[PDB]
Amino acid sequence: STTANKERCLEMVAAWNRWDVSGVVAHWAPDVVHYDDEDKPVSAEEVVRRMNSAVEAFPDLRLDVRSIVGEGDRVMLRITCSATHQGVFMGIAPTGRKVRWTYLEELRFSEAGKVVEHWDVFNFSPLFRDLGVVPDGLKLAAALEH
Amino acid sequence: STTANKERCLEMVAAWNRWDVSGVVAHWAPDVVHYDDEDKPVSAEEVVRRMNSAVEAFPDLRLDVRSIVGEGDRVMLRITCSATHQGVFMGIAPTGRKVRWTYLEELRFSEAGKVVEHWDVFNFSPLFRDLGV
Repeated sequence: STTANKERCLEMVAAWNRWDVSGVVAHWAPDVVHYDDEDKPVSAEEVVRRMNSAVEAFPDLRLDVRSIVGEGDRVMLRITCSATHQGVFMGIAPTGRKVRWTYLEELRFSEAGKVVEHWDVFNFSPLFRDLGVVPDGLKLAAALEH
Repeated sequence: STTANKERCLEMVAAWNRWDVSGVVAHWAPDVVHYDDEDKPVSAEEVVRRMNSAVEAFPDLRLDVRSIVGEGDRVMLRITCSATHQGVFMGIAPTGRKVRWTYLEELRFSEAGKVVEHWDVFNFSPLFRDLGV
């Protein structure tokens, strides 16, 4: 149901919060499709690579569910992210800075309750309010997205 | 009444697409609260100022609802905006380029179908990086 679907989404966020990427991936159908913010398919390979890099880059990554609504087979979330940049992120040498952004997710679920479709949207206001529009903000924003 | 809230959200997007900011505001309750990223209230006037600038700077602005979900008194929508950058926007001189950005609106409605709370309210507003300057 919708209720189970929402709880599944909280479980994936719980897995992110322990820095456990395969705990997240365990919720995907094996034929899951991942999309851009603009509905273009992104390879599973690249999605996982980005997730791994985030875990290595951000030892204290925290995902704060700010809102969550479900209907039928779909769920959407608004999540505030924060972290200290202490490991390499997508080739970017660690800066030591406190970084924040807003991360927006739409998931569609199969009757069996596995993710069949996933869309990522980012809002980077919090990143540039802080880091104040520096080269660092630009490079990090560009590496967090497809 | 989930159905009706969703329908109200579609009238608001149609109003944006008519470039009619007061058509959107008309859906607000007298005592609407607008929140920014940090849950800090913003004034109706600051919001309207910004919608007015967007409509002025991106005169061919078009919003496309990619999906919409309703639960209880809440609605979220995933919207893709496209426009050409024609006017100065928040001090950014125009490029004439086709520009594109996506955001998720998040609203709560009163029982009579009026917006009473709107979160991350400046999310419709493109950043300089979405404009490539």
